[PDB]
Amino acid sequence: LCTRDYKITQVLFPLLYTVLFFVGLITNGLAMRIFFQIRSKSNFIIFLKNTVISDLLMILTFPFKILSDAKLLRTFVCQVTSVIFYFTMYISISFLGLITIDRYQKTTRPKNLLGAKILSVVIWAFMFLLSLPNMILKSEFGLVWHEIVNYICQVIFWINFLIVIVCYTLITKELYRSYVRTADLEDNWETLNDNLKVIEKADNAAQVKDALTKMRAAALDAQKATPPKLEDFRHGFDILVGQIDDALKLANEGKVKEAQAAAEQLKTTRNAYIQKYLRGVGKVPRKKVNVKVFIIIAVFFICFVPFHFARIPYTLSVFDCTAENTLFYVKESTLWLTSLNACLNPFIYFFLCKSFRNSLISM
Ligand SMILES: CCCCOC(=O)N1CCN(C(=O)[C@H](CP(=O)(O)O)NC(=O)c2cc(N3CC[C@H](OC)C3)nc(-c3ccccc3)n2)CC1
Ligand SMILES: CC(C)CCC[C@@H](C)[C@H]1CC[C@H]2[C@@H]3CC=C4C[C@@H](O)CC[C@]4(C)[C@H]3CC[C@]12C
Repeated sequence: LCTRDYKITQVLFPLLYTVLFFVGLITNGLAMRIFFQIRSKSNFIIFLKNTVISDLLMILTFPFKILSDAKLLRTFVCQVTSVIFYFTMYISISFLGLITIDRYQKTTRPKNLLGAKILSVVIWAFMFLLSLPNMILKSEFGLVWHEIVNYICQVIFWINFLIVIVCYTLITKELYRSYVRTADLEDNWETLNDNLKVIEKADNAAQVKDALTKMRAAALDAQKATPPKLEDFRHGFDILVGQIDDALKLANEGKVKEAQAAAEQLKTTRNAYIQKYLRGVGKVPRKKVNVKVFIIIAVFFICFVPFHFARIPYTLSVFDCTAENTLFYVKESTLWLTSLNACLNPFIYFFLCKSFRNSLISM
């Protein structure tokens, strides 16, 4: 009824999948060799470990899709392996949500290794006995069971998608907050030093009065942003603000030359000592690695987001062959992106697991 370019149907796609199959077998190959030469000492390494599996279960369905699509009984093994694939994909999606959570929790931190394995087994089993009826199969109980599983699967995606949205939203708000705090504090000090130069090269009392005002404000801002350390990180600020206040008085009284020299006293060795110490106390770096953590949301968005997003228009809202062909391609390519996950998961192991990257540095 409807015809498409076999250059794309029987060639491009089978090759695209062939790429994925190899690229995916090698990376997940040496991955599994690394992962069972690492003791499972946390939630994370454990969820990662399950990912290696569901990835190899994914790769091992590619050939049957490759040979079928390139036109090489022959049709029932297609229904089974595709079930195994769909099983595989929603497992990947489930663990990715857990990995998200697990990673999000370690970014709100300066009983497990046993419940983690159990939750894993729940994941698999609940997918398996949801994948069983589809490959168990006239009897029209099953083609309404398709609307059952298809429904479950939408919920599985959307819940884990929400998880991802929330966790990365909380991680983004925190990393932003952390950035602005440090950016401002650096600003504070930079203003202090900048308005001293202004003072140094100033004529009137108005120039001195203004720069000192900015300095006073910046200093007090710095002090606010720098609570004392639990171990003279409060008395120091009193000295610096003191000098600034003194210089301000001199500048208000009219004596600009004295003002400038009172200002200059921040350049004494002791005052600069104090400054360097107060600058020191201020910087306390402890933020989650940027392009390292976001890899997950990335992989999730590349692989799983499109297949589900693209469905909602033309699942919730035609005879012509271009529209039915547009749909074929959209579905088929999004499903390719889905499969790409088995190749993008090794990246998560690399960019986020210390021990993994070590074996990978070696073997
Ligand atoms: C726990 C795991 C258990 C194992 O899982 C399974 O066994 N699953 C059964 C198959 N299932 C699907 O998700 C099926 C795949 P298939 O149809 O069987 O190949 N997709 C659809 O049923 C479907 C329908 C649809 N429409 C409904 C009419 C409308 O006509 C206008 C089109 N559109 C799209 C769509 C997709 C991507 C992009 C654009 C559109 N998909 C996944 C879960
Ligand atoms: C389908 C409708 C009713 C919305 C339901 C969404 C549920 C399933 C999602 C949305 C936001 C999610 C939460 C987002 C963040 C956290 C904090 C983390 O420390 C543990 C998981 C937890 C608590 C998630 C659990 C699942 C959650 C509550």
